[PDB]
Amino acid sequence: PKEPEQLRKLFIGGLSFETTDESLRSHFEQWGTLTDCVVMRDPNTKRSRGFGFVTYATVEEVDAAMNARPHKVDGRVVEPKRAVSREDSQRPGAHLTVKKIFVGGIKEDTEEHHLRDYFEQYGKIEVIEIMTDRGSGKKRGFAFVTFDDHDSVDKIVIQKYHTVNGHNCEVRKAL
Ligand SMILES: CC(=O)Nc1ccccc1O
Repeated sequence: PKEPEQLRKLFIGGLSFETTDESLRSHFEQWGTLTDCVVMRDPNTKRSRGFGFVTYATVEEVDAAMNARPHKVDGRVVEPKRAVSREDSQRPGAHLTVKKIFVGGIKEDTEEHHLRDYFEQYGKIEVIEIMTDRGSGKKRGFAFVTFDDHDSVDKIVIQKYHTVNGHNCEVRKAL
């Protein structure tokens, strides 16, 4: 069946105030079937709030849209982000826009190439830090991976599971 709708939505910030439901749809339909497309407006003035959202039919279409960034919509470069699927209890509905993940549960036998070979298919990697003990140099069993862009992290933390070097890993957004 269909992927959950929350995982098919893109919040689009930085809209031109002239962008409409129709012009936002004409732009983003280039990368897939849109089941929803709305510009947020003031309830009294109808003036744009400067953001909106689009819902694609599939997650692959969301990927296609994010891979086609930067998006210039009605003359303005906009800021698409996947919808918050797991929120911070203290900042409900806020996207924590970061480029770095914590990867835990990798034990002492996981090396840099294990992490790179796995995570490079989510995005362009800039830093891999396998954490070692300050006193002994022994591996501590966790790592940080820094990407060049936040959408890689968003794709990663949406997954229920990550298997790296045969280990079932815990992955979360970092700093
Ligand atoms: C807190 C936060 O930024 N959550 C989030 C955002 C995008 C995709 C998945 C997520 O869990």
